[PDB]
Amino acid sequence: SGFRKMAFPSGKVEGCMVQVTCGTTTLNGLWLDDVVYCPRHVICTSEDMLNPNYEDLLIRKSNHNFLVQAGNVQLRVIGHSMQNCVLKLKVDTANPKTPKYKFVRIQPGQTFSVLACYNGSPSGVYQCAMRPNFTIKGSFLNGSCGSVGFNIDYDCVSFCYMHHMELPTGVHAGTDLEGNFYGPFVDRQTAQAAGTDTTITVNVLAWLYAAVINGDRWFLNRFTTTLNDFNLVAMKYNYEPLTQDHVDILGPLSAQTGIAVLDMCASLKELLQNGMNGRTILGSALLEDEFTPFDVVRQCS
Ligand SMILES: [Cl-]
Repeated sequence: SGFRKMAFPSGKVEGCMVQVTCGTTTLNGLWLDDVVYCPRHVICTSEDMLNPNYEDLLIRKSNHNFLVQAGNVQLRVIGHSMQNCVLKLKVDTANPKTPKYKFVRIQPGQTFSVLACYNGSPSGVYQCAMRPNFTIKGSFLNGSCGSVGFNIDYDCVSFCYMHHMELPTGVHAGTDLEGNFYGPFVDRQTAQAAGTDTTITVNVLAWLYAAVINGDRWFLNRFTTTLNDFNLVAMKYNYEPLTQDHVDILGPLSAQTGIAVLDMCASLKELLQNGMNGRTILGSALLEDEFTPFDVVRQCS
């Protein structure tokens, strides 16, 4: 029983975290085999933050300009290259703690664990979702850059996020591990801001299924709705459209609870129109949208 925001165990990722210094800028790097991955803005100075030419800035750098520290052990940089907004520092030593890994880009609405790090040192681990507007509501202080987001399947670490910046609303923007930004964000100083965000409808439904599995069923009702009649109410409350594919993904939760997806949709519509009336679901007074169908199955089986 119970339902918590649950992160993947962080051990496999902890072994990969390193400190990277260029001039007076220190941030975090990810050390897999003989490569260290970090935000390219590590080569930036306060002078050129407005419109850096990273190609120019990188060409003016030497291997020896990069200080890489795994604990107290310096790593010698024997090569550097840019891949999109990420820096690749070739080092002379392969990380003996390199887990089975890959670089996977995730979809908005999907969740991942963040290992928040300072000076190559892990500080904490928490669950995040990629928001529909391609920001994450992270918890990050100065020096958190290069902190990574990941999922673990079996032995395999799927890296999906590297942290680059905080936007004016206090939300976070970053890249995949190939250095391509999530959303329209750029690693330069502009008026860029998070666009209007929406609620991840399929996740809210997965969470109502988690509640039913955990004996919360006060929000259930006898009514059903059509996919299109639901979507007409969703749109009004700034909820993402629900697709047949979403209905099909909820199938295993439908079956386990014997509540039809379009049945649970009638509950959600009721909850959107009338609120909670001072009641709670799984210890929340809001509709939670940062648990996927997978997260619910994983924790509620
Ligand atoms: Cl995904």
